[PDB]
Amino acid sequence: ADKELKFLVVDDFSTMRRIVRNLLKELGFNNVEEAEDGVDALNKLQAGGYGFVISDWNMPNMDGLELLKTIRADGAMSALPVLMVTSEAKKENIIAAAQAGASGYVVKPFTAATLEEKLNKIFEKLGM
Ligand code: BEF
Ligand code: BEF
Ligand SMILES: [Mn+2]
Ligand SMILES: [Mn+2]
Repeated sequence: ADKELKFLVVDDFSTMRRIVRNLLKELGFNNVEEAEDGVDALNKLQAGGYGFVISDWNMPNMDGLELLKTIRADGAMSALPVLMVTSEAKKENIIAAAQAGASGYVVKPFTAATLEEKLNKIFEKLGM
């Protein structure tokens, strides 16, 4: 994928954002911004430029399922890749997110290999 692709990484806790930012760096993506909830995220996204979203689920103000839904229902960003990265591991949660249009779904805790594999699966599916 284009190493200039701009990422938005969303989670209400810094620890996970920091893990993801560093992994993306390892992979060669340095264009990376962070948000703390779904509202914060939409704000940054509306500022334009983003090519990929990685997002947590449980967050105040707007959770990640709502953020995913919002993104997919906006005409300007409806096809934006959205990778869920979350502690929610129940099959019903995965169904809900998949049905809502998730590009992928990774369960915390995750290894560096898992994140890289799931990211690449999305690249390949979208011809990126
Ligand atoms: F807070 Be997340 F859903 F792990
Ligand atoms: F927008 Be969803 F994928 F129906
Ligand atoms: Mn924090
Ligand atoms: Mn959270």
